[PDB]
Amino acid sequence: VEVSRGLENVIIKTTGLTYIDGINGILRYRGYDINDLVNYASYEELIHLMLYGELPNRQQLNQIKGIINESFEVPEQVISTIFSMPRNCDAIGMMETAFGILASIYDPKWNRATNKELAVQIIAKTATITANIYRAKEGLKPKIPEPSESYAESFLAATFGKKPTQEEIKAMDASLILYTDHEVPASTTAALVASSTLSDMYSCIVAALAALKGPLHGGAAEEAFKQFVEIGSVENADKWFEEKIIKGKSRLMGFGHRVYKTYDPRAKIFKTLAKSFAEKNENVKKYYEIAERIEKLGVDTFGSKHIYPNTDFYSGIVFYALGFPIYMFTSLFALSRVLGWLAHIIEYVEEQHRLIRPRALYIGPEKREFKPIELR
Amino acid sequence: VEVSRGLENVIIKTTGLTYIDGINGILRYRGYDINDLVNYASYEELIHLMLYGELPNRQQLNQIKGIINESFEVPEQVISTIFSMPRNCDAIGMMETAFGILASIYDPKWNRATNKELAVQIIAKTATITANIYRAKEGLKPKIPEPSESYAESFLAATFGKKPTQEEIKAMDASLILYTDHEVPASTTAALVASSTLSDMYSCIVAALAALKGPLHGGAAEEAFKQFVEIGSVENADKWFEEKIIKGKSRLMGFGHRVYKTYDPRAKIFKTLAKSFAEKNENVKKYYEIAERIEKLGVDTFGSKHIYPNTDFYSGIVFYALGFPIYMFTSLFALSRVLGWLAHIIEYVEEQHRLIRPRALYIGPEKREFKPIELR
Repeated sequence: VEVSRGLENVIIKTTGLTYIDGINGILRYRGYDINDLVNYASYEELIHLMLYGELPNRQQLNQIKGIINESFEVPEQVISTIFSMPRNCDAIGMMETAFGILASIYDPKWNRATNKELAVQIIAKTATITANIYRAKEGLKPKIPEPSESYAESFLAATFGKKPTQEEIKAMDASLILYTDHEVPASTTAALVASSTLSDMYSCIVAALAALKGPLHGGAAEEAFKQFVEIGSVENADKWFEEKIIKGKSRLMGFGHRVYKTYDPRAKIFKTLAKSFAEKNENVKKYYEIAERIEKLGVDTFGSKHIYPNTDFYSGIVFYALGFPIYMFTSLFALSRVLGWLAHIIEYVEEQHRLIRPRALYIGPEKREFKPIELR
Repeated sequence: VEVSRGLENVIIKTTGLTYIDGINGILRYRGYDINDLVNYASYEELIHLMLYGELPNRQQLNQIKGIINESFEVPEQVISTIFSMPRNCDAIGMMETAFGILASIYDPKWNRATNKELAVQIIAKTATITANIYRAKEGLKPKIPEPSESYAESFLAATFGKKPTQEEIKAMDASLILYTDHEVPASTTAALVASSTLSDMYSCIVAALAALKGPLHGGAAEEAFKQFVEIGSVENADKWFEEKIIKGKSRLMGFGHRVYKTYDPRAKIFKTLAKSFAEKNENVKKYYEIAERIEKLGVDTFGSKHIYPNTDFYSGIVFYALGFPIYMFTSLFALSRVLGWLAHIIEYVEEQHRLIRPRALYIGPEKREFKPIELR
């Protein structure tokens, strides 16, 4: 059948946002190397870059921060609902629920004059919701993010109930930049489908989150890090890799091959972040050194011309090093990638709008005569 | 660059479920004409047809009813959250939120031994949720649906707190059949996109609902019906048509279709339902007679361009006759179409599964060197 499997070849839209050069292994947001953005900019500046199109001057940057800092509070029903949930609920399930309530209560209209500012407001509230989903699942009380010197600091402070170190803040800021956008996976796709009907911006995120909740999209950092936990020690790495992978059959996690020819540039930066925490904390070093050895084995026994660690291979270690339990890892992706979701759907609605409605190909039965039940 | 915008020519899957002949105006579910199903069957029989593939015998039909009747309960979090939201919230907002809570608390695994039975349970709870959304918005007390001789009766009784008449039960059962499936609109697309990541069934419905909440997909029954409310009386119909439609060149809502080039077979059946209610109720008759006259002017004007009454033209008058306020019309569509959503994602996951990841075409800025903030 002439089905577009996985929509693999299908260009669902154009974008001015993000460009992957898989051959040279370089990733750019709006023309800027992600290495420069991480090294010399910040999540707030990237927010302005993706939504408005250029890096912000001081005054524009201060306008971004001002919106964020006045936008952390969410409706009481969001918080009460989050904290009434059973504490073992999937964090993405809680997030999609939270965003349904945001939709129902704010129910923003689409409008060129305000879409960008709305997106910055949503980004603020995504921090509030993520931080308190952790706190809920831990059986703590709620804590709304408060204005501080950075978005990343405001988020971490609310999450953990104390002032983060400067190293923590920088790593978190880096992580928000690192996962802001890349390809058009099912979540971004779901968001675009919702935006094509002009469903409100919050509900477009609901759709994205609903797709991300699936284990073939969500869950990657979790599964990769769980390898290192199982291995337990660097001394154990070589045996584990032998009797699980080589004479095994179901394979290792956290390696890619499809997008980049040699190495994912994001993956490279997560590794450097992990490594930096490792020379400060023994438990982080233990997982980092395990990870390193598996990397060598995995690239050797599979060819370097082929595979590389993807972002998921070291991201969990950074997340762990920041204090986050494994059950938050996918949520920390969502916290970052929501910028890309927002930038993409605004791009679509304002510049390329078209209702999405694909075909099904009917097979299955030809016309038949109705048959009463006694005769069935 | 006029790429695959809208995905209109993309085949996203095959289906055994629904056949449409737009030339002769024929709709079939698994080979059976929609007229036979409405006239001689029931929603429970259609549930079994769509999910299991055939009309059920008495034993199989009793199994469907047994699952339904034991599955109306929802987590108390659902009630708590629904009833805590502002009474003016959009019903699909409230529904997408409710389904986020179900996904969080049930979090069902995909399993081909249980997927179909889980679908029936979800259909049970959709009635509970839709009934209580009505109740919340009217500041009424929650009420869970109870076992009864039929799904339509159980839904109607919970909603209005009163035993429905046999005509009401029959009209509701017909409605559930009539809107069960058709083409692959944005809601069905969003559910498929989520199912492609193996996101849990409830979250796949979450996704559908987020797409449905947009006014370019949801809201069609409401807008068509509101024409008649605005017309006010049958005597005013000709004046209104000439002013709004002929001179104002506005679109006649409830007319036209991408595939039907004759009368929507669904519109014929809704009309006959409306007709019957009209002869026993004066308020319904008022709107029916208005709708009749508009239909005549509409056909005279547009018939020659193969533009005819579609399924949304008469549906709202039916929902009105059943006692439903206008703000519930699209929810009642969701209540029916969920069978189609579920049938489609089960087909996809069990028989056609492929992770979905379309492409974006990069235009936008060439590579450029970082620019410190003082130079911006």
